[PDB]
Amino acid sequence: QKSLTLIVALTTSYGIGRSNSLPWKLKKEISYFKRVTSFVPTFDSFESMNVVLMGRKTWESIPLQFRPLKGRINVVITRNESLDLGNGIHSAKSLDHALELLYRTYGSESSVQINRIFVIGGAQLYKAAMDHPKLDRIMATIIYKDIHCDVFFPLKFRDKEWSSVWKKEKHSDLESWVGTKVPHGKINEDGFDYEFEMWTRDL
Ligand SMILES: NC(=O)C1=CN([C@@H]2O[C@H](COP(=O)(O)OP(=O)(O)OC[C@H]3O[C@@H](n4cnc5c(N)ncnc54)[C@H](OP(=O)(O)O)[C@@H]3O)[C@@H](O)[C@H]2O)C=CC1
Ligand SMILES: Nc1nc(N)c2nc(CN3c4ccccc4C=Cc4ccccc43)cnc2n1
Repeated sequence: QKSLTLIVALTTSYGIGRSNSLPWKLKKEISYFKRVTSFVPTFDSFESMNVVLMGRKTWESIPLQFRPLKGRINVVITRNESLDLGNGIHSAKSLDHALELLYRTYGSESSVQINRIFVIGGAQLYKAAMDHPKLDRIMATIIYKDIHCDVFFPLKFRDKEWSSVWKKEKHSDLESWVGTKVPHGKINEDGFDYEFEMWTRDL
């Protein structure tokens, strides 16, 4: 069971969504998201691919022109065996089942190898990922504007109460893990000030 990575864009009040949608239109954040979930270190095996895990509500909210996230192995978690109708859209009862589907489906008899696993969201899938003993990384984008949302991140990993578990890494570590250079400091895109951060937990 490889390490799990959580990627999220949230306000300072931990808000992450409004009405099954995003209360903001950031063009530079979305590019970060894609490169991060799509990047694979050269040294790893040649047929290495990434996986993005997502909840059901998060998958139905992505416009058909966008989903499924290309260049990545897509898995939808659902406590319901319903029709996904995909080009191979895997679905599992939980994080642990999803990981089991991957290892079984992708391995020796595969011409496709699993690289990094990303939990791309959904409040409910976040809490599950936060409770999992394998999550160890959190790629966070902080919107410095207390926008009005109605969906929030479960754990306040940036507050004091958790400061002994979650440690924010320097930007040099944030860039190396991503293999490329990324904007250091605030970024003001259309009256929004946000920045990238990477937090690591001890296992
Ligand atoms: N800003 C950001 O970074 C992100 C924001 N979002 C936002 O999140 C909101 C969607 O709401 P939310 O309901 O929280 O979305 P979720 O992605 O958490 O989806 C929840 C649904 O996913 C399945 N699911 C979730 N957790 C589990 C679990 N632990 N075990 C098994 N199955 C599970 C369910 O199946 P079932 O339906 O069958 O019960 C459940 O109804 C939207 O506003 C969306 O835009 C999403 C991703 C990123
Ligand atoms: N850093 C980071 N982390 C995330 N988890 C993340 N989630 C999203 C969510 N969004 C959604 C969500 C709800 C409604 C619309 C919509 C539109 C487009 C897309 C496209 C691809 C993936 C998500 C998504 C956006 N930006 C993110 N940034």
